[PDB]
Amino acid sequence: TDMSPINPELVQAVQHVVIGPSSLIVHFNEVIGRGHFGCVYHGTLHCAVKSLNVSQFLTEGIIMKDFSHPNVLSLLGICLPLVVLPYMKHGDLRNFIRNETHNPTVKDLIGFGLQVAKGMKYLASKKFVHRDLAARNCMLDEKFTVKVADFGLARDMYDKEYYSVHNKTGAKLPVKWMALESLQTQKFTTKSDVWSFGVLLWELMTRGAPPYPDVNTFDITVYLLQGRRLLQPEYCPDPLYEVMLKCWHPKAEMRPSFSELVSRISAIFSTFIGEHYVHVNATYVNVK
Ligand SMILES: O=C(Nc1cn2nc(Sc3nnc4ccccn34)ccc2n1)C1CC1
Ligand SMILES: [Cl-]
Repeated sequence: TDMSPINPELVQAVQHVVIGPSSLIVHFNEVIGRGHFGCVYHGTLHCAVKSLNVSQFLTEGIIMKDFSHPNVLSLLGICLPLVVLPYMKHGDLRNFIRNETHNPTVKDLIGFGLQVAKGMKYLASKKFVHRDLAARNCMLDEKFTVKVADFGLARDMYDKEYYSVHNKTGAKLPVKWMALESLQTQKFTTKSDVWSFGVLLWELMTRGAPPYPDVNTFDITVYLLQGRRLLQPEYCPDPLYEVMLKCWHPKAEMRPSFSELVSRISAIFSTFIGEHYVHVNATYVNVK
């Protein structure tokens, strides 16, 4: 790639994941939101219930139930195809930071970024590559705990705006979040998740501005290969921007591990005291 600029076994195994039919009330009248592979509804077990369009559904549930971490969205269970997830009071992280009625500080936003890094450190330790890390795909609960979501049976295209169709393969991909090598090969790794995490940090510090306005296709590759990266946000401290630049290192192997990112971001986080309010950039308001 160009990196220089130019079944009894499965049935017994799924017992601890399955929820009984009469121990789950799905409120189909109350719609939370729409995805490409299923609609999400309110439910009582209080939870979020995604109704999808069989062995793979059961298998995917077992793998997902094993992932347990405070910064990763847990699976409460499955039902037969219903995916029972914990309800996130404050919705997705992007809409939360964009909301004009919220008054985040620099500390708050770096804190959210640290939480995501902890979630990804856990997932990477399980050899799980996310492939679509972005603020829209993380969620926020009633204690403002950030949960990396949009994986396993919860995987979807929740905002169709930010997925572009590759002209040869037809795969709808989040090109603005993708590593330079993934744009060229459509292969994903933990090191490409790190690139995406860098873009997510940029989203946090811009309070949810779209990365690279008007560069929406795989021609982002040409743009990047001119020798470009996302600019430093006005309220992004210098050390955090240095971290973003490390996340976007041309060589995948030279990018920091999520372990390293948790370390570095924890240090930067600890220097702030909640005195710097982050305001939205006038040139990004209403921009898609
Ligand atoms: O909408 C609200 N709460 C809410 C919505 N969901 N949606 C899901 S489904 C799902 N899984 N991963 C993602 C990633 C991004 C979007 C959806 N995702 C799971 C829990 C949940 N809680 C509150 C009213 C603001
Ligand atoms: Cl602050």
